[PDB]
Amino acid sequence: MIKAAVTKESLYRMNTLMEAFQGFLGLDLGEFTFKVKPGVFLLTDVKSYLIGDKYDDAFNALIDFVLRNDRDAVEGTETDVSIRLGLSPSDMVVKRQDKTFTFTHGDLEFEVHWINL
Repeated sequence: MIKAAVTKESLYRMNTLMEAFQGFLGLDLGEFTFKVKPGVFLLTDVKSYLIGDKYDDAFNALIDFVLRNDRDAVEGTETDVSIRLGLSPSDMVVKRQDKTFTFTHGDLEFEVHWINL
């Protein structure tokens, strides 16, 4: 049901990295949720969903996931993809890797992706 997408130490800075991936997993608008943290950014699809405490145990714990791990240094499944950087065509899609994996924190399970721009 829920599936997250993230970025670590993004070269682009947040700058609304929420709108970069913008639910590249299954969100149209407002359906997406994103937590901004230094060196670790979380974009989740928790529209009508919370773990229990309004972003607790993943949606700011996956932050920890990315924070103890690193891109490539993860047990994941990488795909070559491209994402639009929030803004207009001038802010053209960048070539990035989609590192597919699962973040299992105790209460929830969701297909999370490393969206390293």
